[PDB]
Amino acid sequence: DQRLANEALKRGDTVTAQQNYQQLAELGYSEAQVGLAAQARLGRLLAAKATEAEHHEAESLLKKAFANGEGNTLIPLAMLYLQYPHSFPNVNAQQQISQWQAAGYPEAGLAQVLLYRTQGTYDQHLDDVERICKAALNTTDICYVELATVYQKKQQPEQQAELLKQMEAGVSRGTVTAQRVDSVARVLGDATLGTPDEKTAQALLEKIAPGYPASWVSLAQLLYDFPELGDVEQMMKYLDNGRAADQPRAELLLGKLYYEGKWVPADAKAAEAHFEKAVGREVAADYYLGQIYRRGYLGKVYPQKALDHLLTAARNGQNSADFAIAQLFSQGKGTKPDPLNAYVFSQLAKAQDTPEANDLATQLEAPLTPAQRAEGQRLVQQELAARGTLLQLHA
Ligand SMILES: [Cl-]
Repeated sequence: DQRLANEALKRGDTVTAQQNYQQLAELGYSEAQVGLAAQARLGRLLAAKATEAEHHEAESLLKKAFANGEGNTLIPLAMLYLQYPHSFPNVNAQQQISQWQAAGYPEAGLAQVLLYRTQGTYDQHLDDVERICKAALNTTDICYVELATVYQKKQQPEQQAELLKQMEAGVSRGTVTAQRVDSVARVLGDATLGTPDEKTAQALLEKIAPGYPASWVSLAQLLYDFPELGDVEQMMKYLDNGRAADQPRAELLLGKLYYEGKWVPADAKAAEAHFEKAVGREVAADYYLGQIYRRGYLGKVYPQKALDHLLTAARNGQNSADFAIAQLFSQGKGTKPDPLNAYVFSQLAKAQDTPEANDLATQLEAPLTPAQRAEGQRLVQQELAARGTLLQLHA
């Protein structure tokens, strides 16, 4: 039935677009850089708002303002196509972006880079990235992050030192902010990108933390990932600096420490205490509080709390909560099993697109009859709809 399958696809663009935003933000991209900043204002508001009517109203509103020399319309349009392709059968984003590059539009290369990042082909075009970004570097500060990424994957130490000096030189001249430097540093401290320059990442971070406090968290997180160049003494210092600056993520990582007890003696109620303070400021809090209640870590197991907090996180964009809610309903260990919910949530976790999620979704659909599967699939979409359709503060 290509009727619903083509409905499930449009709702899959929706969860995938949210994840792409979160990953671009984590990486350092500003809202301007990801296309979130008359027909111009409107067509842009709509594209990043939405129903398939708004996606199409957005396209046209943008496509027009474009022809009429309205800057800040190309990135917004490219994101629309890249984030909801199943809403645009008429378009082939890559060709569209290839046209704009040929035309000479300044923001084309950036659009082209957002392309490799959204579709997942980055590693195949490190050369094209390098080229696009060397040319836009003095006009698009996010390119410092992309070149540092390239020089990390291409394992090119020399080019990185030149880049870093260009970046420092720009700090001196006032053309580079502390957030860029922080982002570049986190690139240098990414064991995933190849051969990390952790110490350089540290030198960079320490200079900027006093005035860009999110760096205390980056520093703490940098020790966690390279445990061998700082003591619990430091860790706890960077974290204190973080707590003092009012950085909710400081509470988050601190509670994670007492949760895995690999840096300090595993302590159950302390972590809950710490994660609790990030609740409402960091979606992961709800997720880490959900695990504790699922694994019964506080000596005992609390089913309804675990679901409650795990669902909240899943409904707020947490890419791992649905997977967990699946495990909660299947592994027993305190929680009575429920095959249907297990399925529905392992299917929702599939949308996050991970082998782990695939591997779990096939095991949990195995127990269902063809009717239950169609029922559960009915629930999957009902639930995705609700998320799309969607506060209170303490003190
Ligand atoms: Cl990457």
